[PDB]
Amino acid sequence: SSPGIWQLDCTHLEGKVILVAVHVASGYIEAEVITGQETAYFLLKLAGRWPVKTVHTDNGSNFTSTTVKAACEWAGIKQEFGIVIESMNKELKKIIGQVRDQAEHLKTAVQMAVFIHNKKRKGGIGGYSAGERIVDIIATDIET
Amino acid sequence: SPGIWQLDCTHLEGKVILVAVHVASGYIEAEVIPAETGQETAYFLLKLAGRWPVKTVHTDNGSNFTSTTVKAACEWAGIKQEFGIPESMNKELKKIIGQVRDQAEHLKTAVQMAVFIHNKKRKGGIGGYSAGERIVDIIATDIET
Ligand SMILES: Cc1ccc2oc(C#Cc3cccc(C(=O)NCCOCCOCCNC(=O)c4cccc(C#Cc5oc6ccc(C)cc6c5CC(=O)O)c4)c3)c(CC(=O)O)c2c1
Repeated sequence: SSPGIWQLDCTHLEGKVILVAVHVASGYIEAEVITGQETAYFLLKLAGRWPVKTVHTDNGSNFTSTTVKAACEWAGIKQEFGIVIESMNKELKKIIGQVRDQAEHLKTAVQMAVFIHNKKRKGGIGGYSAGERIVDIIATDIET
Repeated sequence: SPGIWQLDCTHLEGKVILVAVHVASGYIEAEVIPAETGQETAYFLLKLAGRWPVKTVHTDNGSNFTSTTVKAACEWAGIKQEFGIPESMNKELKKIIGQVRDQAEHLKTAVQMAVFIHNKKRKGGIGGYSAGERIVDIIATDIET
């Protein structure tokens, strides 16, 4: 339920690395091609617009980065180890496939792929998209 | 004022800060972008419209109308561009950056630090809702239809 849990993981394509944050409760994601500085900055930018409370990671890299440790402290985020995404860096890989032609730089193509994911109906028809649903989840938690 | 944004450039430490403002909420998003308005300005908006609903984008100078790349980005993402930007958040954003500038090496971070603060403060102490609170309520509301 919690409106501010996320997962974080990397994924590689065309030699460059793609950091991916997924809001678990909704499936809304954000991504970017990238250091621990980069991730720290990435997280700072993310915490600065969504409720980013706890970040789950599946390896130890992030718990060694000084800046990251400084970012979470500054923004008030709990790193957690432990844990949807492998089912979801493959869709992103799929969508990036259909757009890579449209983009000079890989980095535009990811954001295109991001665009698609958050805008399309999660159900393929009717209901909400992920971008709508994250907003809905958050709206319902403040009025608490 | 559902998906209406306003766009502007601000300057400090010999760098260019692009600033997107959601009109009805005061919600802001910014980034360090080149003097040249073009590819990276188009990239900024693509990411922006991936995060939020973005239908219209106002400006009151011609820079955003000079770039082939920006025109395609708005075309690709379904945005509308309109001249005339009918705000001064740049006044207080620079104040906060000045406040938090010591706590980071890169101006970049300080900016995102200031962005963070501007969008999260109010309902604070009393207040009612911050920009970030306001944008979410506006959007969640509109989706009702
Ligand atoms: C407490 C705490 C917490 C967290 C923290 O974190 C950090 C950090 C950091 C850091 C790390 C390393 C470098 C730098 C840096 O100094 N950084 C300079 C500048 O950085 C800003 C700019 O960054 C580069 C972005 N550049 C682009 O995006 C780009 C470039 C070129 C082209 C394009 C494009 C496009 C595009 O768009 C389109 C849209 C639509 C369509 C149809 C087409 C297109 C196209 C074209 C295409 O089709 O391809 C984009 C900063 C700190 C800092 C500290 O520890 O004290 C910190 C501290």
